[PDB]
Amino acid sequence: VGGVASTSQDMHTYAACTFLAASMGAIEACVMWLLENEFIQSTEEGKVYHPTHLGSATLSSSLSPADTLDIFADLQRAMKGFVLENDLHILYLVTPMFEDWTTIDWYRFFCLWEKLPTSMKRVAELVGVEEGFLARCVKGKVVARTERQHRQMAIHKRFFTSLVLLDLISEVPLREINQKYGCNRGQIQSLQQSAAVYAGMITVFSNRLGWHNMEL
Amino acid sequence: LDIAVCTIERANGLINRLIEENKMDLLGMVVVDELHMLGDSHRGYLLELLLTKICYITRKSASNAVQIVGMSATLPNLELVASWLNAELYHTDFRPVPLLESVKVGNSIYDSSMKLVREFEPMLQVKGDEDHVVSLCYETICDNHSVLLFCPSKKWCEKLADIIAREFYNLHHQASECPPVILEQKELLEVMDQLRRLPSGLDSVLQKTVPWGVAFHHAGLTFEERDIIEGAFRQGLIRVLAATSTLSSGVNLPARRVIIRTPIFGGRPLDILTYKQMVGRAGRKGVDTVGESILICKNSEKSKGIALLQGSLKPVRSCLQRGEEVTGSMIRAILEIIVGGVASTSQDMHTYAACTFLAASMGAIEACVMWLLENEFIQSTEEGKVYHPTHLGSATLSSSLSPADTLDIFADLQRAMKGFVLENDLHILYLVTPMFEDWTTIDWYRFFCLWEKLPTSMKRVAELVGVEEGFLARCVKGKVVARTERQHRQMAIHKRFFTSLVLLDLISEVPLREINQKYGCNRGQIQSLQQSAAVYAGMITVFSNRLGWHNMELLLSQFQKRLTFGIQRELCDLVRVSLLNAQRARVLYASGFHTVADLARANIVEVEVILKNAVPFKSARKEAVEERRNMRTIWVTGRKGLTEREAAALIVEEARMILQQDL
Amino acid sequence: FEDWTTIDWYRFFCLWEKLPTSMKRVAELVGVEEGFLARCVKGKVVARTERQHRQMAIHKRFFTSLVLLDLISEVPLREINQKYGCNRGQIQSLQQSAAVYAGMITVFSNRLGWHNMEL
Ligand SMILES: [K+]
Ligand SMILES: [Mg+2]
Repeated sequence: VGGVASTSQDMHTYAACTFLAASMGAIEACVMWLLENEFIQSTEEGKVYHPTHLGSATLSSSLSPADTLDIFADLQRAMKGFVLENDLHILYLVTPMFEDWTTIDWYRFFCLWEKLPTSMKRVAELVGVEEGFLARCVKGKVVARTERQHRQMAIHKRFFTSLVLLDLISEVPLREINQKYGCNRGQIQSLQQSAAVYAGMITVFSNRLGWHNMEL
Repeated sequence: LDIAVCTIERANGLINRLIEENKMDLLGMVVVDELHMLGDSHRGYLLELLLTKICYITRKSASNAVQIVGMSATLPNLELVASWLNAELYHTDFRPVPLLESVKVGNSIYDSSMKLVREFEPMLQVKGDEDHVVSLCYETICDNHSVLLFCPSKKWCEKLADIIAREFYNLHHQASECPPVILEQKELLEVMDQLRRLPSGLDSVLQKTVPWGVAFHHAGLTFEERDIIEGAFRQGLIRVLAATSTLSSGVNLPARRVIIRTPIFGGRPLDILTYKQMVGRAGRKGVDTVGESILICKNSEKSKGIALLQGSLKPVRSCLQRGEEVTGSMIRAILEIIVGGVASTSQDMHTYAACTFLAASMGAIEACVMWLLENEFIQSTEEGKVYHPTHLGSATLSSSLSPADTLDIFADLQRAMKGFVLENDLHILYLVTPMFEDWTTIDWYRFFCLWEKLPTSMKRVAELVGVEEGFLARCVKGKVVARTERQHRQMAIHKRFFTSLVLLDLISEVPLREINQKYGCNRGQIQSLQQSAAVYAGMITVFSNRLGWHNMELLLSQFQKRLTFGIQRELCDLVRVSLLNAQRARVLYASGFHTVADLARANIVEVEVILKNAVPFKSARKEAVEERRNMRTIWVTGRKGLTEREAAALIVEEARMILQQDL
Repeated sequence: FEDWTTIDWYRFFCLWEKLPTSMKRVAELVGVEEGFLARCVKGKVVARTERQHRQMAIHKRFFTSLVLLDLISEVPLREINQKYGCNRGQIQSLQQSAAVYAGMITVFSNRLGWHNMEL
């Protein structure tokens, strides 16, 4: 995408420069992966590889290609039905969930769930949050998550996090947020610096794809 | 400024601007043209609220204060208006050129008292309908004069302009060209070329007629085409102009002879005010000895024609009237004074009631106040009984929206924010698509055809709004409008979604000709629609800003400018230049000039060349003529004729002047 | 749970456009994205190595339900063959599979107390 390796000969030239080759195929497999997921193009001057819009967007956003796939689908999903009455749904799109920032108390979570206003419950449903799963978290500490489609866990963790970010930009004291959710001030501050960076990435990603309304 | 020129809607808002800022002291006087619109109009009622507000404010200070200069045609209750405004009165019947109102039945021409004033006999007979219409026009032209011919429908005007122009070709010579060789060969050519270099192009019928000093004029044409024809006729380039009732109320445009084709306009008998506006354009001050007016009739419509010649104008109504105890105009008038903060208590309300035009002719007010209370527009505090504005109140006033309309808008917006589509601009356009008046007669079968071909992203928006496919089918099969029931606002929804599609292509820079053929509406109706939606879009944006709806405001704030010029986001910067419209902005964008900054460093002769490329020609276009180096083929506003070179040089000069003011 | 035919995706996309609104609502409600149908015709990329790419089964399932719809609508076996591009052998094998599966889901709904769904 950067334009310093275009042809197929340049790829293996790069393979010589790696730390992996200093210790003394797979490269060709990665190129095909980029082809299968529309990240890169192949033209008929035999066999020259070029970047797509999805490619050029991913590079400028500093996003991982593995993560970009789920993000690209999720954004398209949000643009089909979007809630604008609060900032919660927007925050969800910029709420990072690639690492655990705290140990979430699920019973407390379910308690905040019932007390949650209707405008924010609509956002929860629109995302993937099922009340049945929250109950199955409190009753039994079954994480499961061995199955890949159990990215269902990340969703509830992500919605929990967006609530925290909502109070944070609502200028709620660090002490209230600690007592309300049950996380220390260290975990909160580490989270906001992570979400601030991620929010910039998703904004750039939306700008390079021409999604003006979403970028705005 | 010193003098601000406004329309009625815009003036009333500006007044409201002055109330919120207490800068009412800046205003020295108000001049009202066409004072007879105080009576009854779509917006004529705003003239009273405007004047009444001034009369209420000037009373609260009770040496010079605020002077009012009003003028109109002869009204029966004109003395009532002067007394209401505490104004001195003056009336006259003076007219520099005597008007000879007459009516023709067959060959005979009578005056208002049915006494014969001329037995008309056609100099050269031609075939057709011919109530001597062509012969009458010919007689006027031969005396080196001009004639206005008024016709009911837009289609008769074109048909008549065609017959007359066609016969003018045969008769002069006694048996789509260049204009004949006189002193004006250059200016007739300049007019057709100016028409050619327009977003509309050169009309097919005009290409035939204009070479022979003949043209038509109606609302079907764009505002730029009509500005050209009116100027051509006013200069004498066009000798015959077949127009509609649109021109009669339009700009000042006189002629020697005025002909009215029939007393039946739109299938109904002709209004008296319209008649006086048509026959009033007969007689050019300083040119003609007399002005002649001819109303062509049959024996059946003979009695109805005389009624117009002897008829007089109806008395001016208040437009604030009570069956119903409540009325729209009153609710709005009360909202402006309470929210604006010039009527707070209950005593002030009835003080205002004294200042109205309604009370000048010699309860309901209290009913309107309660209405504002019931719908959360206004507050009542326990210093007994003082009324205050709410957020919904203050928002409605700043948006210049009608309180009756604000209720449905407020609910609809809250509905959109619960589930909103962002992948296209259609859903946003729907929120700023105006539907308070019909802008065209929609062909439903065509609509259903575009419905099937409609992409999935836009069908989702249709469902999300209220558009049911069953109702579209029940429109094509049977022309049942129903709409007697109030919940049949269901009709407006499908009409509104149809309109938003048109606005979508419009800001997608789709040619006016494609949009006409695709939907089946003329370029006149489209242009009138976009200027309506541009204004409405600004209102909804302000309404969203005053309610704190930032996310919604953020999305809307880009469509007012785009609806105005009919452009995409990229051209928003170029169109700041006065001379740059949608087409010129695109070709300059596609040639490397994206911004004003890029346009100020620009070489003039290069801009000139790029402009030459945006023009529409009949042959698949786009002699060494060193005579066109001076042809003024570019039209402006308050215009001197501009050549393609001067226009290019003005654009670069203007671009430079703007860039410096930005730093 | 098994493939009953080799689906021609270009034909599928053609039936998609011609599909009435009542059945497009059902498609969206299930998981059928028009973008994925286009990415099937342009490139024969099955992917499906990733587990969340059960997305493939969904479009295959909706294609199959259309066939079953015409089948219980008493549409001739010959029309269905020409319309979708599958032989009469694959159709008949499919209906005997769906008849059995339909009974299972009915029993499953009855034992869970889901009366409205069972009905
Ligand atoms: K302009
Ligand atoms: Mg006047």
